[PDB]
Amino acid sequence: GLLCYCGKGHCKRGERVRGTCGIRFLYCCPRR
Repeated sequence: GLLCYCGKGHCKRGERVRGTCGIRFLYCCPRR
């Protein structure tokens, strides 16, 4: 989608990582 959210373990294709925001959670901002 087009909304940032904390990815578990790692973000998936389409999402851009922007740091971390939780235990084993990283900031993911998808553009699709």
